[PDB]
Amino acid sequence: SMQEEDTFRELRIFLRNVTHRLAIDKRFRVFTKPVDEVPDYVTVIKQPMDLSSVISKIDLHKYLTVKDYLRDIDLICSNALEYNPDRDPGDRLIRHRACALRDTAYAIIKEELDEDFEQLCEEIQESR
Repeated sequence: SMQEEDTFRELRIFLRNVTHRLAIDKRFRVFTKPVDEVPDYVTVIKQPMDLSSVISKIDLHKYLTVKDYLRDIDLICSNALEYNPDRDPGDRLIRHRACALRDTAYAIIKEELDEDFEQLCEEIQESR
């Protein structure tokens, strides 16, 4: 219905704003674009994810719930932890930023998304 289309549009507006706030944070610059510089990334990481790809998926109407969105934020983080497992400072820096990206996204949603709004999104989606 029109009421349901309005609900998903509000979700997209919310998700674009959260993603923009993550993307302009200097700590998260490494997560803003997809990974020639890294020859072994394409074979190690089966499902690359980054914040520019997340924005594209919002605009393609691929997220109908905040859980769908957070699954892709979690994938950005989990990819980073798996590709950077060593004790070297370069690896530890990216792991710290990846965990901060995940923690920041969850904290923004916890503080700013009404749980009744997320519940409405789920109930529309489970009906489809």
